[PDB]
Amino acid sequence: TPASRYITDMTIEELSRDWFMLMPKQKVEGPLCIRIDQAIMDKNIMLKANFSVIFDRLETLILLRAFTEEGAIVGEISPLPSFPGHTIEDVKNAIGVLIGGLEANDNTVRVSKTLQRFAWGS
Repeated sequence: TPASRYITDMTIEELSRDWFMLMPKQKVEGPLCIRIDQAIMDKNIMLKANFSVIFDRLETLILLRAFTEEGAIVGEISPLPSFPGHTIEDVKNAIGVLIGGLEANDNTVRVSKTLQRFAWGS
């Protein structure tokens, strides 16, 4: 896919950084894996993603991560190697799950400008 149709909210370093969970929680929602640190509470969180776009919409997610204001990664949506292929509907469903999980822990959750434009929001 052309560079103009590849969205990169995250830097190479942000994509590849290991991250940590004091109290890990995992949910497989269709062909996507959702993970959260249940110990993270009372924070403002931003969802950021790297993904292709076509016809004005998200096409294929590479990776989405949840960042605190301090820039710590506290959550993730990742495609599963065992299920190649997902749709924007799968992605939206996963985003709903991650947002629900983080908000249950009294966090306030925002999504990036590009995620809002290409996937999240009616």
